[PDB]
Amino acid sequence: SNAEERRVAYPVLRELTERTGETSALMVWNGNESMCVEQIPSRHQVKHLAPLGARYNEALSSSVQVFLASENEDRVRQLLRSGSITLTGVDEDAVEAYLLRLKESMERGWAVNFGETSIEEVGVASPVYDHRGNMVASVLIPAPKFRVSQDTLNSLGEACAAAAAKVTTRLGGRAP
Repeated sequence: SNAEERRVAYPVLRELTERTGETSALMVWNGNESMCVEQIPSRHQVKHLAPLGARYNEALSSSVQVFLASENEDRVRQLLRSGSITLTGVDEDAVEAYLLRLKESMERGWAVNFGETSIEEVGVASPVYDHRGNMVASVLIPAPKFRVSQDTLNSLGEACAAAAAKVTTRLGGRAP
């Protein structure tokens, strides 16, 4: 599964982890979950973040935000109100804020989870595209909150977006 993506991403994730000192992961979307299919561990991990096969269905999960940006709005609505993707106190305006948060991530180039699914974990993620412009994967940098400030976070995000752009380029892909 996801063979070319995995192959092209591996050297880029290895490079990303040597530059950030943090875990790098390639995520794929199955429609209601983000799944880790390839990862390089932090040179100093405490808790093992984004281990292979890990599945994420919290709305505020960076990886999950990136993929939901590729869905139709109404599909995002259905996933939240069904409980397939979990979010604290969903209502019209929480959903609307979340949808705007999705668009902002596309324009920033990365989504952000700043201790928002778990008080001791942070994350940034960026989309990977194929040659037809389909979003096919995303790159995730998870890290422990204690060592990552908002500033470090912004720097990880840029790194994440740069790495995702390298994978896209190497797939013959082009962004939106």
